[PDB]
Amino acid sequence: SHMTNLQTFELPTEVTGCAADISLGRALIQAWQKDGIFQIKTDSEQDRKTQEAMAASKQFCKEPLTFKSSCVSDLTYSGYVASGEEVTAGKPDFPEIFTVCKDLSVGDQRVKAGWPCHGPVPWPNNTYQKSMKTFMEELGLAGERLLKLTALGFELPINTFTDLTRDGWHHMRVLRFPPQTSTLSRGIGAHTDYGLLVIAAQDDVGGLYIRPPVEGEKRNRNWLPGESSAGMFEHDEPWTFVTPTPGVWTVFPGDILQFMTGGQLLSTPHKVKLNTRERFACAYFHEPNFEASAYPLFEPSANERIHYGEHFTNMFMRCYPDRITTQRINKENRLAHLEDLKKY
Repeated sequence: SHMTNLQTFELPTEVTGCAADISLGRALIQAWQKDGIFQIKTDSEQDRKTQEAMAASKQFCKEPLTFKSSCVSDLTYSGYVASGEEVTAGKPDFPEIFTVCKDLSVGDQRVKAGWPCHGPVPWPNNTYQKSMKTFMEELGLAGERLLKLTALGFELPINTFTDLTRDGWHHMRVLRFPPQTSTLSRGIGAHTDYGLLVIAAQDDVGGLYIRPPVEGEKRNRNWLPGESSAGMFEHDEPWTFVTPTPGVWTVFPGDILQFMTGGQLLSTPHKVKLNTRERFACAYFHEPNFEASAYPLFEPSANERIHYGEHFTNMFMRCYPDRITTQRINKENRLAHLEDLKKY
């Protein structure tokens, strides 16, 4: 690996569909179809909000584990996930995570109704809250830009994707990857992201590798059971090292984008190698509304849908089967609410 020098793009503040916007949309699709990644050159305001988000993450992770473990909720999947790095000998590597989902109080009608995954973020403090929320506001504006450009690049109506993302279930993994335990550390294995669009930032430590599309290489459809992408191609070339570069957000298509484009776009496989020092990163998911359904754009004859809320809920239930959030959902039969949603 460590060969390629990826391009960075500036996005316009607004995307209207002029010729330059269409061209940019073409460049975005081509970057994904060739490199699996699209780097956007952020401005000083975008980059100040990234840095303060990282600073809040660093200060929080220095808190004692007892406090950090208290930042959990039984209504939402937002909050702390321990890495287990202190006792990880002979076991896989995991990052230390704080998840930020839509921050909804117990006064919100969806929470009162008992909808799965709806609840308030257990913020460790309000400075952390403000940093993450204003970070994610800027990330969401870029997500909207990118979704309009994507439609333009496929010659679709400019609002094809953004029609699904009003009050979208946007969420973010605030990540700290521990230092390697030895030169033989495996790191976090190959995987694809389950969502629509991923915008990621990282510090200067480095460790993310991604797999570009490979001609003649069949990709699993990770949103289906029996076709998991976990670990696939991890030991096969090529993997592109996502070199840390100041003032850059990296953008990848997720499983949902692969589904909606029928494989014209592929969910970019990721793997993370642990470095000699801790590595801080943020992975922002720009998602459809919890009540929105993805659908195949180019198969007008296949009446197949992926209800996003059910997709998210089933995803986090299976990744955290023992978390209090998952327990409460089963205890109070909160999935019954999803069946009502799906029968619109």
